[PDB]
Amino acid sequence: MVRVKICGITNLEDALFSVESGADYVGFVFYPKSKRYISPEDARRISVELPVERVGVFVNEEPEKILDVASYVQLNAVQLHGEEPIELCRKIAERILVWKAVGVSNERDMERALNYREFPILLDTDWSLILPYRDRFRYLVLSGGLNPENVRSAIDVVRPFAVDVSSGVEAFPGKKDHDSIKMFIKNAKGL
Repeated sequence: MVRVKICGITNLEDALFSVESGADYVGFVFYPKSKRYISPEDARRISVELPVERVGVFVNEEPEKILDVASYVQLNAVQLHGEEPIELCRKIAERILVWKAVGVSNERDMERALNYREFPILLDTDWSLILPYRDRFRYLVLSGGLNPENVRSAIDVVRPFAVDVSSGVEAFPGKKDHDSIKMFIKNAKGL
């Protein structure tokens, strides 16, 4: 059993379609320098219309901001994507479900990740080296260069709680290819 998260949603059309297609999480990117950036108000319009988990992605943002946005956009989860200190994440977790994203390129990054084992971990990737640690993480989420063609391969090796994607299903930045979302989820969950 594998959940699918569609990140970088900028319009309702895409959001709703992701839901119809079987997506379990939809993610809004609250990072200004991201081509998939979306404002809180714009997101709120979308988020509120969704019956599935809504996730906000933040990169090195201070907690007071994160909480405010979460409250306003009516987010369900928050994905901390920077170098946020453990105490910082716990203060946020006291108010809302948080996933910590950790960059992964080699083995030392995995140990760095274990320091946040208490929170759902989203590995930002080679699946090869995750193996000797796989059974240490609560709810591992896999991300990075995934697409319809390679998901099956990724899943079979790591067998993660959920799979994450963004550009793997785009027509161009910010806009999702409806046919690609269908194919991605289809392959991913094994239909």
